[PDB]
Amino acid sequence: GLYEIAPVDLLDETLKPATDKKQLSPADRVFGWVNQRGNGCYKGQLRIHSVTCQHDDAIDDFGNQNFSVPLAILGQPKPEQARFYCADDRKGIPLEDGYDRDDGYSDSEQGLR
RNA sequence: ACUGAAACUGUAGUAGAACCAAUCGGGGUCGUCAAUA
Repeated sequence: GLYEIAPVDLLDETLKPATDKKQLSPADRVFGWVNQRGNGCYKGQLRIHSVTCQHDDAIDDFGNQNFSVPLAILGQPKPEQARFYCADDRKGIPLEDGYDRDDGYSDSEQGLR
Protein backbone atom coordinates (compact mmCIF):
# COMPACT_ATOMS: atom_id res chain seq x y z
CA GLY A 1 0.00 0.00 0.00
CA LEU A 2 0.86 3.66 -0.37
CA TYR A 3 0.46 6.04 2.56
CA GLU A 4 -1.91 8.84 1.68
CA ILE A 5 0.42 11.81 2.32
CA ALA A 6 3.93 12.41 1.00
CA PRO A 7 6.45 13.32 3.71
CA VAL A 8 7.11 16.74 2.15
CA ASP A 9 3.50 17.61 2.94
CA LEU A 10 3.95 16.74 6.63
CA LEU A 11 6.67 19.39 6.94
CA ASP A 12 5.64 22.98 7.56
CA GLU A 13 6.56 25.53 4.90
CA THR A 14 8.58 27.40 7.55
CA LEU A 15 10.79 24.35 8.13
CA LYS A 16 11.44 23.40 4.51
CA PRO A 17 14.70 24.65 2.98
CA ALA A 18 14.50 28.36 2.22
CA THR A 19 13.32 29.44 -1.21
CA ASP A 20 14.08 33.17 -0.99
CA LYS A 21 16.45 35.64 0.66
CA LYS A 22 13.83 36.84 3.13
CA GLN A 23 13.03 33.42 4.61
CA LEU A 24 16.61 32.69 5.78
CA SER A 25 16.52 31.04 9.21
CA PRO A 26 19.39 31.25 11.73
CA ALA A 27 21.54 28.48 10.25
CA ASP A 28 20.82 29.75 6.73
CA ARG A 29 22.41 33.01 7.80
CA VAL A 30 25.19 31.57 9.96
CA PHE A 31 26.17 28.74 7.62
CA GLY A 32 24.80 30.17 4.39
CA TRP A 33 22.32 29.07 1.82
CA VAL A 34 21.88 28.30 -1.86
CA ASN A 35 18.39 28.08 -3.30
CA GLN A 36 17.73 24.58 -4.61
CA ARG A 37 14.78 25.79 -6.69
CA GLY A 38 16.00 28.86 -8.52
CA ASN A 39 18.05 31.97 -8.00
CA GLY A 40 19.21 33.00 -4.55
CA CYS A 41 22.29 32.26 -2.49
CA TYR A 42 24.04 33.61 0.59
CA LYS A 43 27.65 33.14 1.66
CA GLY A 44 27.78 31.68 5.14
CA GLN A 45 28.89 33.90 8.00
CA LEU A 46 30.80 30.97 9.56
CA ARG A 47 34.09 29.56 8.25
CA ILE A 48 35.78 26.48 9.70
CA HIS A 49 39.47 26.31 8.93
CA SER A 50 42.94 25.38 10.16
CA VAL A 51 42.04 21.89 11.34
CA THR A 52 45.16 20.28 12.81
CA CYS A 53 45.65 16.98 14.58
CA GLN A 54 47.90 17.40 17.62
CA HIS A 55 48.75 13.71 18.10
CA ASP A 56 51.26 12.23 15.68
CA ASP A 57 50.23 8.57 16.24
CA ALA A 58 46.50 9.34 16.13
CA ILE A 59 45.50 6.44 13.84
CA ASP A 60 44.81 2.93 15.13
CA ASP A 61 46.68 0.54 12.93
CA PHE A 62 44.88 -2.49 14.36
CA GLY A 63 48.07 -4.55 14.19
CA ASN A 64 49.38 -4.58 10.65
CA GLN A 65 48.80 -2.24 7.74
CA ASN A 66 46.74 -4.97 6.05
CA PHE A 67 44.41 -5.61 9.01
CA SER A 68 40.85 -4.35 8.66
CA VAL A 69 37.79 -4.68 10.88
CA PRO A 70 34.54 -5.50 9.00
CA LEU A 71 32.16 -2.78 10.03
CA ALA A 72 28.68 -4.03 11.03
CA ILE A 73 26.05 -3.12 8.43
CA LEU A 74 25.39 0.56 7.82
CA GLY A 75 22.02 0.14 6.14
CA GLN A 76 20.11 2.81 4.28
CA PRO A 77 17.47 4.84 6.17
CA LYS A 78 13.94 3.64 5.38
CA PRO A 79 11.37 6.31 6.31
CA GLU A 80 8.67 3.83 5.24
CA GLN A 81 8.92 2.80 8.92
CA ALA A 82 6.27 5.37 9.78
CA ARG A 83 6.31 4.48 13.47
CA PHE A 84 9.95 5.59 13.47
CA TYR A 85 9.94 8.54 11.07
CA CYS A 86 6.41 9.94 11.34
CA ALA A 87 5.08 12.06 14.18
CA ASP A 88 1.51 12.19 15.42
CA ASP A 89 1.74 16.00 15.67
CA ARG A 90 3.73 18.72 14.01
CA LYS A 91 5.22 19.12 17.50
CA GLY A 92 7.15 15.96 16.62
CA ILE A 93 5.43 13.63 19.12
CA PRO A 94 5.81 9.95 18.09
CA LEU A 95 3.01 7.88 16.60
CA GLU A 96 0.82 6.09 19.11
CA ASP A 97 1.59 2.45 19.84
CA GLY A 98 -0.75 -0.30 18.69
CA TYR A 99 -2.10 1.38 15.56
CA ASP A 100 -1.90 -0.22 12.12
CA ARG A 101 0.65 1.05 9.61
CA ASP A 102 -1.96 2.92 7.57
CA ASP A 103 -2.05 5.38 10.49
CA GLY A 104 1.39 6.65 9.48
CA TYR A 105 1.63 9.42 6.88
CA SER A 106 -2.12 9.66 7.16
CA ASP A 107 -3.32 13.16 8.08
CA SER A 108 -1.93 16.58 7.29
CA GLU A 109 -1.88 17.18 11.06
CA GLN A 110 0.67 14.37 11.30
CA GLY A 111 4.26 15.57 11.36
CA LEU A 112 7.71 14.32 10.64
CA ARG A 113 9.74 13.35 13.68
C1' A B 1 42.86 74.81 -85.66
C1' C B 2 45.22 69.91 -80.96
C1' U B 3 44.27 65.68 -74.03
C1' G B 4 47.51 70.79 -69.36
C1' A B 5 51.38 69.49 -66.13
C1' A B 6 52.30 68.12 -60.97
C1' A B 7 49.95 66.52 -56.15
C1' C B 8 50.07 59.54 -50.97
C1' U B 9 43.13 61.02 -48.19
C1' G B 10 46.90 61.53 -45.11
C1' U B 11 48.47 63.17 -39.83
C1' A B 12 47.80 62.29 -34.02
C1' G B 13 45.00 58.53 -31.05
C1' U B 14 46.80 51.35 -26.27
C1' A B 15 39.43 48.35 -27.42
C1' G B 16 40.24 50.09 -22.81
C1' A B 17 38.60 51.00 -17.20
C1' A B 18 35.88 48.46 -13.26
C1' C B 19 34.43 43.10 -11.92
C1' C B 20 36.87 36.96 -6.53
C1' A B 21 34.24 31.46 -10.95
C1' A B 22 31.82 31.96 -6.85
C1' U B 23 27.57 30.50 -3.08
C1' C B 24 25.08 25.80 -0.16
C1' G B 25 26.16 20.42 0.93
C1' G B 26 29.27 15.43 7.68
C1' G B 27 31.40 10.07 2.32
C1' G B 28 26.69 9.14 4.94
C1' U B 29 23.48 5.10 6.93
C1' C B 30 18.42 -0.24 8.78
C1' G B 31 14.00 -3.03 7.82
C1' U B 32 12.28 -3.77 4.29
C1' C B 33 10.39 -7.19 0.25
C1' A B 34 6.89 -10.72 -1.75
C1' A B 35 1.12 -12.69 -0.92
C1' U B 36 -1.66 -15.72 0.40
C1' A B 37 -3.39 -20.20 3.29
